[PDB]
Amino acid sequence: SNAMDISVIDATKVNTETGLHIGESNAPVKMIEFINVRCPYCRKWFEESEELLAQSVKSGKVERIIKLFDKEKESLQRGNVMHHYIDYSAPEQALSALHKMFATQDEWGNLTLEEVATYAEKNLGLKEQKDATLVSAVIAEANAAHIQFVPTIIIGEYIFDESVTEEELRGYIEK
Repeated sequence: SNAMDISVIDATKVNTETGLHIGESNAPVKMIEFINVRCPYCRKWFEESEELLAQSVKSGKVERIIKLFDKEKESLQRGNVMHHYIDYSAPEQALSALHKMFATQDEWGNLTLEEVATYAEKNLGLKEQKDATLVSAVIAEANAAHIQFVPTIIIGEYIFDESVTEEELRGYIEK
């Protein structure tokens, strides 16, 4: 859906500190991604951008800052559980985990919250490690920036979502 109001969102209120960092810390282009791993629109964003972002990260052009936004909507609460199995100490492994979570989204996305935890543990081999401060920091940051929906992707003043084309994404990265 057309939901964001890019005019209401305040891209000056987001930061490149909180969240999962993928790529070089000194990469010039900072890509901020508010996502929830149960969201199918976030799934679309992740799959359609996978190759371009992997190359951009590898080439040193882009650093991604992935902000796992725990959400209130009943369905997305399943994603919240998964967000707490992310190992922030091992970013490359965390990105791999996000990829597996998205690939299995329909399998765990419709389970009870307790069963999502069991799936993370038994089916994905993950360990619970909620960082309450980080979780709250992402919610507070989204609130400051008037970001209610996912995915919300921000590069500087440019605010977009899963509807972005790969040509448009290249355009935003290149300026």
